[PDB]
Amino acid sequence: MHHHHHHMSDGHNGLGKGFGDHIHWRTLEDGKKEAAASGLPLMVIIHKSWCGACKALKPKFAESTEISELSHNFVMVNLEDEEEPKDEDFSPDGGYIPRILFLDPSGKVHPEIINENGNPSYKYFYVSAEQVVQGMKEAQERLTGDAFRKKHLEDEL
Repeated sequence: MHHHHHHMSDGHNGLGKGFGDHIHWRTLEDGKKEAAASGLPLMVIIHKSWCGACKALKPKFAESTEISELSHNFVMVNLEDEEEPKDEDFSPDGGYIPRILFLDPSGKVHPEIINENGNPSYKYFYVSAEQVVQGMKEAQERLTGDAFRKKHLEDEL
């Protein structure tokens, strides 16, 4: 912030529209408004330069036809250089440019949830709907309702 204030532009905004359909790009608008009631976290998938998670998803993630309905589990967001944020929201526990990022219901990216099915030196990196779907069908049960943070924080008794 310098002096003026910004809120929204509403006009140009691209997203997951060449891989599956409506999944990791539903948008924070519908994802947040709904993430409040039902209470579901988001999966901000970001990809910059070349990007393989977008090309591989096209032929296979195109299978997300079922993932189009599975979204009832939660909602994600896909951004690119067009709206590249200025924080870990694009790359937390890594240096790539940009990869998949799971975050808390509200839009708070955190290196807490990655792609366990990914490579052993990338994690967040995605290259197949098969994995993003297991991480979808999984985190959707634990990541939602703070059911991922082990269990409790304290008690003493």
